[PDB]
Amino acid sequence: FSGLEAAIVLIAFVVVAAVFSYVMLGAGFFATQKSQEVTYSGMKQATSNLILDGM
Amino acid sequence: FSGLEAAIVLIAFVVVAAVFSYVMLGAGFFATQKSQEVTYSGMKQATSNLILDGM
Repeated sequence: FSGLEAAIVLIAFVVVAAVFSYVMLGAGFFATQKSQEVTYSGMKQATSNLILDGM
Repeated sequence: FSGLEAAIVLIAFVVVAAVFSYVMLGAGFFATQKSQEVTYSGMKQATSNLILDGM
């Protein structure tokens, strides 16, 4: 049994990690960038209120 | 140790979040829509007053 083949796999473990890492970050930024949008809209929802002024 | 399994869980963390998010919103709208009803009834409680007029 040789670690030469272990290397072959170790790539695969690392690569799928990096890809998941890659996407999760992308998934994550979008998560964040979405989380920001709802917040901006959220404040804009309340503060965009319009009012009847006087009689 | 592989992040492949971490993904499996990451779904679960997200899903229960979305379901809680889903329900909390539903719980929340009802909270609001209830909070509105008591207000409408609240003003209607005071303003629905009836009066004896004159002798």
